[PDB]
Amino acid sequence: LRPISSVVFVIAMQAEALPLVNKFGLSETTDSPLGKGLPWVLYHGVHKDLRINVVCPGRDAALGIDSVGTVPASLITFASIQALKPDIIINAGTCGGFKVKGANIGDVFLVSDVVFHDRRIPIPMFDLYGVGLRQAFSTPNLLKELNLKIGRLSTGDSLDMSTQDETLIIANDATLKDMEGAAVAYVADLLKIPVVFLKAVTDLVDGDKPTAEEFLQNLTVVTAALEGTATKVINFINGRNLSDL
Amino acid sequence: SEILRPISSVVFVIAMQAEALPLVNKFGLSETTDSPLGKGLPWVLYHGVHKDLRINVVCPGRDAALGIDSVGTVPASLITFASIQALKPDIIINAGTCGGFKVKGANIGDVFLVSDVVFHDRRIPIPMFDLYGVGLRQAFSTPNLLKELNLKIGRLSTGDSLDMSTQDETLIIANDATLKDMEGAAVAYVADLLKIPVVFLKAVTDLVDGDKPTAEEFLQNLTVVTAALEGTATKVINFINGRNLSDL
Ligand SMILES: Nc1ncnc2c([C@@H]3O[C@H](CO)[C@@H](O)[C@H]3O)n[nH]c12
Ligand SMILES: Nc1ncnc2[nH]cnc12
Repeated sequence: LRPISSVVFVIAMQAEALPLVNKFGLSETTDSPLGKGLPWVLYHGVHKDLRINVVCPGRDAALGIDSVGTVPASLITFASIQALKPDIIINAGTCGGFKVKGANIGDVFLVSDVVFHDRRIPIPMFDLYGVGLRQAFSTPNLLKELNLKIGRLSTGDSLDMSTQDETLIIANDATLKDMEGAAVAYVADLLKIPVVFLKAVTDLVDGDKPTAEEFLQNLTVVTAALEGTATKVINFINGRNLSDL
Repeated sequence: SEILRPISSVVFVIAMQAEALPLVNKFGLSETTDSPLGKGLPWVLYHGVHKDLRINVVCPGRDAALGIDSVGTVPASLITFASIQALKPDIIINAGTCGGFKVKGANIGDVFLVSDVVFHDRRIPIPMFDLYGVGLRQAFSTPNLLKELNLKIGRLSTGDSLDMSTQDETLIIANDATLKDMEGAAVAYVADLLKIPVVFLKAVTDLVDGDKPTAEEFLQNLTVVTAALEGTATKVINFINGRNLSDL
């Protein structure tokens, strides 16, 4: 009955956030509400029955690059939920895709469920824990109306892929590969907040181009594709309750 | 405007509750009940006082789905972050059992004072992201503690897998680590962000490059090495009491 009134986006790279920030005329938060001295970046605004916040892990103090990976994504997810109390979290970002699973460069995917491929604990019941299978929040009307591809996401802290990473990714029949998604899901689960994922394919994992080269090659164009979908997602959510999608 | 004075509190971050209990029992710490780190969470906080020092012990506690300790970097980073913001420690101590390399001088039962920490499972083959993924961070300098306790020293390497792949081993060898665990580097990352001094006590329960233990060996090492960790942690607590950060 209660319509959604607050959405938080978790975005690992500032360059990925800006197109969205601009589209909705969000402004950069200036008062460090999640903690003094942190590198994190927050953008806030209202549109129109929705509060919108976009949080980023920010840059490494020493090295200057975006603080990608599961640990920072978990912290900002935790901190933003506790400060802002959103109705729903959306982790938006780029990812690798498998052509064999129907993924094409530029595709923006909704996520059915998520796993980790780099948390291997070979004791029964710890094994399941490491893999961390979690379902994204059910959004069938959004899926239908926006006509998005959907598949399983597999997460780990490496941009390349080890043999053992591949083994787990395949065993879990993942379509998509990223560096934050399963950890955002773990935190959303822990704090009982619906989570949805938008994952935009920059590189083909089963393809013939090197991962880092292809990722970097397509980042800009694919991020604009990600913006277009995230914009339609916000517009759809507005005025709806969680049951509506 | 700021005059420096003795440390007033410490928080221990301990991944597995069984590792924490002997320290809790030794100092008669009480398990808190007023949700100090947030309502509706499985995290456990123990609180007490030893002489002039306030002692907080934080554990990620049991996983809702499966009921096991919530091991690994993500939960460790969360409880570290939340306990710093709520509890305002002067210093954080990541204490726990870990794997070791006999080729690097480690033995079963040794409790190491970690010099510095890295990740072995954050591989990002792009300039400046590569270094970021490795995440090299120095532990807080504690020379007088080391003169007193004479713990072995070594680099710690962290990742979310309990086993070791060849890819894992390659980074661990490249980074010249003596110790292998599942939380330390992530604890250091959070400690760094919030500018809190961090120390690590890492007790070798298994030799990553040594012969497989027997059953009676496995269990014995688990009792005796956890007891060794408690004995060392107790000595650190008695040592830190009444000291400024600069005296250690
Ligand atoms: N093939 C791939 N593997 C893992 N992550 C990514 C990404 C995403 O882009 C960032 C790369 O550090 C990170 O946020 C990750 O989630 N794009 N392509 C990927
Ligand atoms: N061998 C090992 N590797 C990683 N984490 C551990 N924790 C305890 N023993 C370990």
